[PDB]
Amino acid sequence: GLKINRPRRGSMGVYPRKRAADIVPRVRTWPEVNLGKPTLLGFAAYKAGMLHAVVVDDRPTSPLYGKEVVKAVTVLDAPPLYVAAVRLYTLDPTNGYKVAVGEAWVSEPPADLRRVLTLPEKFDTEKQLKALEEYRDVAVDVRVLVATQPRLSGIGKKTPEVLEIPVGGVPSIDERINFAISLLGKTVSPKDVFTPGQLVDVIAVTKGKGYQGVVKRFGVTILPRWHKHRKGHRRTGTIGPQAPALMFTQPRPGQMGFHQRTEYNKRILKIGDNGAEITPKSGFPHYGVIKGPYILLQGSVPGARKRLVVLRYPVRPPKKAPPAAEPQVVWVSSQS
RNA sequence: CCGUGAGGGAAAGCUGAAAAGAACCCCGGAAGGGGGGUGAAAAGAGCCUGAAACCGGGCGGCUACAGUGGGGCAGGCCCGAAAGGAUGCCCCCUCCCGAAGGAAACCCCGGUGACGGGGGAGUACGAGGGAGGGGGUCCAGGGUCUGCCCUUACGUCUAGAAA
RNA sequence: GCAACCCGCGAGGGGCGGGGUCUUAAAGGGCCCGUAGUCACGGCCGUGAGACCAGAAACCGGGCGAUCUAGCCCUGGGCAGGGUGAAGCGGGGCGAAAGCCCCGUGGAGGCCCGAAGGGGUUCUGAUGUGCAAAUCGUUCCCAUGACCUGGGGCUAGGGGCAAAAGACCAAUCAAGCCCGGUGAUAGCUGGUUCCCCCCGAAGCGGGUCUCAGCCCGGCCUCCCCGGAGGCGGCCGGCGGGGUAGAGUACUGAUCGGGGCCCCGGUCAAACUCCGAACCUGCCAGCGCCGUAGAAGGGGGGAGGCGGGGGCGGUGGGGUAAGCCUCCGCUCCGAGACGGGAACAACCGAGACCGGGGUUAAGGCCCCCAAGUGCGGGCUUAGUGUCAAUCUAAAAGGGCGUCCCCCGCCCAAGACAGCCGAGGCGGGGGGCCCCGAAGAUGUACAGGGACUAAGCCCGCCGCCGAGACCCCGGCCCGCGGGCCGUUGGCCCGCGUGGGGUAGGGGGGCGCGGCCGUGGGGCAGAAGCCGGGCCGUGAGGUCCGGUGGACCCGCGGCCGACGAAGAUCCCGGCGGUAGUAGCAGCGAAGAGGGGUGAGAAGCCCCUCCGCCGGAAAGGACCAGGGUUUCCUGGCAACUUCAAUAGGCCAGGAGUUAG
RNA sequence: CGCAGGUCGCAGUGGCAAGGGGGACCUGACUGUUUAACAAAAACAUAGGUCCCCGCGAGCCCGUAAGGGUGUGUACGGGGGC
RNA sequence: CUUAAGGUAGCCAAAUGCCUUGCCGGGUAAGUUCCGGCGUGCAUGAAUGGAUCAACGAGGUCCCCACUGUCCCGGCCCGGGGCCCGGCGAACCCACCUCCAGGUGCACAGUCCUGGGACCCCCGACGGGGCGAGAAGUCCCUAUGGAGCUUCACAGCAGCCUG
RNA sequence: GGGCAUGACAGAAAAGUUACCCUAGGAAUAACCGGCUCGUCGCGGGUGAGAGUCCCCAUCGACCCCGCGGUUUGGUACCCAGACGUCGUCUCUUCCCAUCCUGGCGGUGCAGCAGCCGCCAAGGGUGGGGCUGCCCGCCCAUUAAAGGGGAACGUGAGAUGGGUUCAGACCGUCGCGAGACAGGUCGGUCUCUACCUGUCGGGGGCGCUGGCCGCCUGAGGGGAAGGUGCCCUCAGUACGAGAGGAACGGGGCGCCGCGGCCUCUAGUGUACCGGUUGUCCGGCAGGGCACUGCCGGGCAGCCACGCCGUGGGGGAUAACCGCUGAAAGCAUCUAAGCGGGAAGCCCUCCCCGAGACGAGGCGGCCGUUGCCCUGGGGGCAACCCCGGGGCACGAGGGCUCCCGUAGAAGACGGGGUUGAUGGGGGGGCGGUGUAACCCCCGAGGGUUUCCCGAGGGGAGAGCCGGCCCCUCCCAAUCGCCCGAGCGUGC
Ligand SMILES: [Mg+2]
Ligand SMILES: [Mg+2]
Ligand SMILES: [Mg+2]
Ligand SMILES: [Mg+2]
Ligand SMILES: [Mg+2]
Ligand SMILES: [Mg+2]
Ligand SMILES: [Mg+2]
Ligand SMILES: [Mg+2]
Ligand SMILES: [Mg+2]
Ligand SMILES: [Mg+2]
Ligand SMILES: [Mg+2]
Ligand SMILES: [Mg+2]
Ligand SMILES: [Mg+2]
Ligand SMILES: [Mg+2]
Ligand SMILES: [Mg+2]
Ligand SMILES: [Mg+2]
Ligand SMILES: [Mg+2]
Ligand SMILES: [Mg+2]
Ligand SMILES: [Mg+2]
Ligand SMILES: [Mg+2]
Ligand SMILES: [Mg+2]
Ligand SMILES: [Mg+2]
Ligand SMILES: [Mg+2]
Ligand SMILES: [Mg+2]
Ligand SMILES: [Mg+2]
Ligand SMILES: [Mg+2]
Ligand SMILES: [Mg+2]
Ligand SMILES: [Mg+2]
Ligand SMILES: [Mg+2]
Ligand SMILES: [Mg+2]
Ligand SMILES: [Mg+2]
Ligand SMILES: [Mg+2]
Ligand SMILES: [Mg+2]
Ligand SMILES: [Mg+2]
Ligand SMILES: [Mg+2]
Ligand SMILES: [Mg+2]
Ligand SMILES: [Mg+2]
Ligand SMILES: [Mg+2]
Ligand SMILES: [Mg+2]
Ligand SMILES: [Mg+2]
Ligand SMILES: [Mg+2]
Ligand SMILES: [Mg+2]
Ligand SMILES: [Mg+2]
Ligand SMILES: [Mg+2]
Ligand SMILES: [Mg+2]
Ligand SMILES: [Mg+2]
Ligand SMILES: [Mg+2]
Ligand SMILES: [Mg+2]
Ligand SMILES: [Mg+2]
Ligand SMILES: [Mg+2]
Ligand SMILES: [Mg+2]
Ligand SMILES: [Mg+2]
Ligand SMILES: [Mg+2]
Ligand SMILES: [Mg+2]
Ligand SMILES: [Mg+2]
Ligand SMILES: [Mg+2]
Ligand SMILES: [Mg+2]
Ligand SMILES: [Mg+2]
Ligand SMILES: [Mg+2]
Ligand SMILES: [Mg+2]
Ligand SMILES: [Mg+2]
Ligand SMILES: [Mg+2]
Ligand SMILES: [Mg+2]
Ligand SMILES: [Mg+2]
Ligand SMILES: [Mg+2]
Ligand SMILES: [Mg+2]
Ligand SMILES: [Mg+2]
Ligand SMILES: [Mg+2]
Ligand SMILES: [Mg+2]
Ligand SMILES: [Mg+2]
Ligand SMILES: [Mg+2]
Ligand SMILES: [Mg+2]
Ligand SMILES: [Mg+2]
Ligand SMILES: [Mg+2]
Ligand SMILES: [Mg+2]
Ligand SMILES: [Mg+2]
Ligand SMILES: [Mg+2]
Ligand SMILES: [Mg+2]
Ligand SMILES: [Mg+2]
Ligand SMILES: [Mg+2]
Ligand SMILES: [Mg+2]
Ligand SMILES: [Mg+2]
Ligand SMILES: [Mg+2]
Ligand SMILES: [Mg+2]
Ligand SMILES: [Mg+2]
Ligand SMILES: [Mg+2]
Ligand SMILES: [Mg+2]
Ligand SMILES: [Mg+2]
Ligand SMILES: [Mg+2]
Ligand SMILES: [Mg+2]
Ligand SMILES: [Mg+2]
Ligand SMILES: [Mg+2]
Ligand SMILES: [Mg+2]
Ligand SMILES: [Mg+2]
Ligand SMILES: [Mg+2]
Ligand SMILES: [Mg+2]
Repeated sequence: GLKINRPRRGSMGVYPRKRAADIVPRVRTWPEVNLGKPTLLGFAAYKAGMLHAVVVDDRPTSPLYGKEVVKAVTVLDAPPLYVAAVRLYTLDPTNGYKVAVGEAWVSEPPADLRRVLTLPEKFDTEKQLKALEEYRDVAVDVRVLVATQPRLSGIGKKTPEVLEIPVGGVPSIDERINFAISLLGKTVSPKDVFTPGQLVDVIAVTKGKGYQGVVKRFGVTILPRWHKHRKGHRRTGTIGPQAPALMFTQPRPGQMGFHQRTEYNKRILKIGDNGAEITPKSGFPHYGVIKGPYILLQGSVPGARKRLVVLRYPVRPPKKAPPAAEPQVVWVSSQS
């Protein structure tokens, strides 16, 4: 094998490293959470920028407990989501696949939805709800179809993004259906979904970097004593043994970035109502200003500075939950 | 024409009987193109005939869920004027003869049984060879494609070649 | 003589005898004798000649070369700047003398640093279908001298020249180049061109400066002579033999017992009292072949003189080998086809063409034609899945499980801890388990999968080749017959029909000639496509194109047939609208004019590069009109063009 | 060429231009020469040392020969080795 | 004693020591190299030159200081290639042209067997495979093949000496 | 007729050397790799003399014997001489298990701490240096441990080129000699524009049973996405005569790997600002060139030396440990049944994903139509059917346009007047460092103290932004296209 042991260069768990099929993250997994009341299990927001904050450490066993520590934070611009439709799911008896059985739309969808959808002038919502009720007894899951409101964000674009977010919180399917139907035509604000201090998972398409070489793409070494090597140094030496031929595990140049990634256990530090208190006087570089609600996340988030980011309840939460009390954010670097 | 030199050294034939060598009109910057002329024939000065490779266009067949070339059988689409048959070919029916070979239903005897034996029966049938009747329209041949079956480029030394 | 066959004569053939001659004292022996040659035409082969075609490195003859390079000679040119500081010469200081010390002056050196110039170290940099058949960048070495450089001159091939590397002597040097000897030779390598039909090998023995060659035999083929016997099989009569086994008796080896002997035991390629199977000699018979020609003999031509697989000789050797070296049958080579998953030589089996039928090996759950066929038993490990090539397994352990045999106990007081019926041990067999570990991809050995669709003992039917049977067609060998015949046709018979090298027999095509008969401007040859005929080489016809020659038949002759030779010459592709048109320290822009057309030609403005020069001034050799003017753009310039060292037309070089 | 004073920068040989230095061993004394096109060297040469053939009509070498080189020279010389 | 003598002065695990990374010191955290010693030295030694390094070195080597993108360990930037457009417009190579696995076979298959896959076409990149391309293998052997060189080979010819 | 001789004996008269080498050929024949073989090499098993205080088998294993692997070396000569690039290293990927650590279990001559031995197990780890051309090996400091093998001795059309193994040269030795040595030593060209395939990423189309939009599903595919240490407590406790000295559980944090991100810090930053050298533009100011002239600072962007995330569980199992339990009145983990049991396998988790041809589900939008020109046929009286073309209707889509969450080309995303998409203008925030003008100070000198003078101070900064906001002032225009519609059968 190798002359000297060392781990392989880069992961093959993200193979193939192709461009994401869609700029909007498509979430595969939604957790089962018992909150005691029905609620959406996720939210969507626009990444605005990064700052750093002075946060009091509230972990009693932590060596920094009670101290003020500086943490890098990510600001999300989070205008309310507009609920456009409710969809019901059952299980196909032939194979156990989850299958949509129907959906009910708001009668008068907003004009901006017409930029992406082929809609009638009016939906007859009552008939659709009536038809939906026939499938109540075979329902296993209920999701709402939400549209973003980018006009209320700092981006200012008009074309919205549309995605499904399930309703959870209680084990009873019927109450989830009743709660989802009550949301038809209404908006959902981040405070309706999350509470400050809780953990969330974040899913987004990462920043694009175009075609990149094998050194940057996989972390292969530049050939040591770089000047010695004819035909270049930013490369692998060989591209394989004699057999098997080029395998799919061989590092090769290609697209780097613009992939969908999921990161876990990011703490929500603050959910604000008015973004003027967090927007720097210069504005967020390459983004703009935040005028409505915002989410302050501890740490970094995948994606470029205008990407739509999906937050969900965690699917791998740690054994010990964070403290119930809201974290104490003393100061943020965008302030005086 | 090549080598300082001694020396070395190619390729390259054909308008038409006659120039009758293309007047004249339109277009083009021009080479030239279209129309219109000459001649038995463009044979048009890049000049007899004008093959193949090769490239363009048209036509026939195929073409994005199916692994390629060759052969046989069956079929689809297309061609099938002449030089081949059309007294053809194809289908049906009936009749006769028929090599090697050759059942079945059913009755009887045996075996646990797979099956064997006597009769039915050297029958029904059977390559092919003869005769007639009804119906149809091309048949042969060719291009290409599909299905099924078969199939390991050539030349060579070698004990041994798809190597 | 019915025939069978017997008898006589008996050319040719065979044997003797006789004769000529040589040798010898002679006998004996050698050669020769009772008839056929010679000349020609065609063919095959040998030897020479270039000798089927292509191919060396070489060697010799006579010439040509020192514009390159090596050396030397004659006559010209060049080397910024700086540093060090020899001999010699002054002054001062110390000092008793000698002398010593300091400072200066001076300007030596195959001295030092470093431009020009010369050289060529490193990056083992760039380039590596290059700018270039040796270059470029960078870093380097020398740079007043054994220094660098121009012109002229000398030394020439077995010779030169060499501060010597066998360097260099015109991109050529462990012996130049040109032409000639010369088509050098090659046991070696490559190539060697139409069809059908008949037969059909070999890699063995001997000799060889022989081992990649060749010759004489074996094996093939064709022809002729000859004339009745022959032998890959079997039975018998009469013989030969010394292997397997056996023995341990001769020659040897070797373990024990008993008193050099006796008894028991272990052995032998180079031991043998015995002794098979088996092979082999003669005779008789059988069987088959043979007068449609046995034995034997003569002549022509070979190929080949590298073999290989299976099985058998424990062959002999070797740890073993898809190993080396012998002996024998068969098969591949030179043999199609069915089965084996594939697969020259394992099994089956030998193929002219078409069709029908039946079997062989092997198979019958699906792939896949035919059985989810029949009875019994075993295995629980997916063990395994119908011989070999072919992908596997040992010593050993296991009552795991199925089974067989033996010994002992129990006569119901056995085994196990009164109860009541079987119990304990040994030996063996079947299947399976452990022993059992590998490298790209699944219980691999064809795949699916199967608890039988596995294994063992038996059984029934079916499928399945080109084999075997039958029908039709074709061809062949041999024999017979007919026909005025360098040939044609008919009949009969064949347990006739594969074939490389090679031998033998017949036909097709191409160019010409000698004859004969014809076609063609109402359309020859050629060319494109098509129909028909022939097993085939090929022939013939039709439609189109073309524009003047051509063909049938008989005979004769060749500069006579291509798919291939890193073949030759020409043309033309894919590659591909791809590489390159970057790198070496300059580059363009605006406006106007000309013009069919302008980023690029002409004019101005702006911007840049050289300036002890890849760039300004002069000029030798070499080049030879490239100079200048006018006009132009088919070609030429790595793009464009109205430009040009290009093209056309004209002109131009003045000397005491 | 020198002296005194003032003064700025991160940097005053400001760009350009322009030695890294020291210790030791092997080896050839040195400068020089070399495999044009894979070897620049410790190889060749070298000054110096030493030996040999030679008194010139010599020694050594070239030429078929006529003749020639060393030699317009002469042992403090010519030639030949190491 | 053996073909005469019998390695002297020196020098050394040497560019010369196989054994051998010899043994002991130095230097390193760690030293098969290097330096200093040691020496019956496989096989050192005197113009075949021995010992010997001042000066010199594009010679070969070890150590120290300084220094740094050599490295830890990679990042960003600049000019030209690159990529795209316009224009010009080749070559190498080429029997035909090839998805993967495990087999089989002249023993290392694109083409054979049994499997596993694949909608087709196009662009960029690379260099694992095509036993990739280049060059009738220089290695090695064979040939009753060469060339040049050597001498105690077989011969021969000059040159010199001698009658 | 006898003899004189060829012993290489079916009869030439015959020495070397080539690494300066050349030609013809040979896989008839060596060297590398491959094939066969496995003596050798490595690994496993049987046996049990003997050692182990007693005690064969905790640990060993004499004398012998049975095997496996293809990993050393050899044997052979089957393929390849019109050629498969010859050692090592670098880089990069994968596979094996006969397991060094990490997970599980057992034995011990296992008190504890350690150690030794066996079994399951290949998911992950197995590192940094010194010496030598190495490979191997020895050594140093660490470490959980610093395993071994295969892939044409993996990988030179990827590199490197130190050794080996060309031509030059030196030494020792051998040879009369030229020369030779697989003994040492110094020097000594690493060629190719990628045709096919593969791999990695990026596009166009056709299909999915009329066209389209949006949201989903999940067959299968990929994954190591995580691995592994340390400290405290337990506790100076258990154990132990002492010396010494654990563990489960609980708490905290790294190292290596993977995936993101740019707030901080660091790098860069030929946008930008300033200083300054030489020269040129007459001087000042401003500027060219010195290939950013050099130097300092530096926004955005990119980036690591920076920051963030990176888990437990469930199921069936392996080695095995047990329950009940007969065969076999007892006993027995096993024969039926049952319980427990690994970093391994599967799922959970992350990525790709309907070309998943059984081409899927859901909701919605659209089409399911007409007219014109022309050719043919039927009966001709309209008419109807068929061929070709054109136009209209029509959801949706594209080009053109302004751009950037994107980007080699394509693609993707945003905007397009019902509009803040780029620019301009104003404002915010930021870089540099304080322009011009004016006033004061200035070492000293002179037309004497109204001039020169490097420079210092004040007020004012000045220049600039590939960032944010606001504002229609300019430009997102004019336009060019694609598009289902119909039959037939099962
Ligand atoms: Mg290099
Ligand atoms: Mg013509
Ligand atoms: Mg016809
Ligand atoms: Mg007719
Ligand atoms: Mg051969
Ligand atoms: Mg062979
Ligand atoms: Mg062949
Ligand atoms: Mg001859
Ligand atoms: Mg000769
Ligand atoms: Mg001569
Ligand atoms: Mg000259
Ligand atoms: Mg000098
Ligand atoms: Mg070099
Ligand atoms: Mg180079
Ligand atoms: Mg190149
Ligand atoms: Mg100098
Ligand atoms: Mg030499
Ligand atoms: Mg010569
Ligand atoms: Mg010669
Ligand atoms: Mg010649
Ligand atoms: Mg025959
Ligand atoms: Mg041969
Ligand atoms: Mg007999
Ligand atoms: Mg015997
Ligand atoms: Mg015996
Ligand atoms: Mg015998
Ligand atoms: Mg032989
Ligand atoms: Mg044999
Ligand atoms: Mg042969
Ligand atoms: Mg077969
Ligand atoms: Mg069947
Ligand atoms: Mg055995
Ligand atoms: Mg098995
Ligand atoms: Mg025959
Ligand atoms: Mg004739
Ligand atoms: Mg041929
Ligand atoms: Mg040609
Ligand atoms: Mg071409
Ligand atoms: Mg290019
Ligand atoms: Mg310059
Ligand atoms: Mg230019
Ligand atoms: Mg200048
Ligand atoms: Mg100058
Ligand atoms: Mg000049
Ligand atoms: Mg001129
Ligand atoms: Mg002119
Ligand atoms: Mg001219
Ligand atoms: Mg400089
Ligand atoms: Mg020297
Ligand atoms: Mg050279
Ligand atoms: Mg050199
Ligand atoms: Mg010397
Ligand atoms: Mg001396
Ligand atoms: Mg001497
Ligand atoms: Mg001594
Ligand atoms: Mg010395
Ligand atoms: Mg010594
Ligand atoms: Mg040394
Ligand atoms: Mg000596
Ligand atoms: Mg010496
Ligand atoms: Mg000596
Ligand atoms: Mg000396
Ligand atoms: Mg020198
Ligand atoms: Mg182009
Ligand atoms: Mg095989
Ligand atoms: Mg191939
Ligand atoms: Mg490409
Ligand atoms: Mg050859
Ligand atoms: Mg050769
Ligand atoms: Mg010979
Ligand atoms: Mg002999
Ligand atoms: Mg190889
Ligand atoms: Mg070998
Ligand atoms: Mg062994
Ligand atoms: Mg034991
Ligand atoms: Mg081996
Ligand atoms: Mg061989
Ligand atoms: Mg081979
Ligand atoms: Mg080859
Ligand atoms: Mg290769
Ligand atoms: Mg090659
Ligand atoms: Mg194991
Ligand atoms: Mg290798
Ligand atoms: Mg290479
Ligand atoms: Mg390679
Ligand atoms: Mg080297
Ligand atoms: Mg070397
Ligand atoms: Mg060498
Ligand atoms: Mg000697
Ligand atoms: Mg390349
Ligand atoms: Mg998976
Ligand atoms: Mg990272
Ligand atoms: Mg900077
Ligand atoms: Mg100024
Ligand atoms: Mg200037
Ligand atoms: Mg500049």
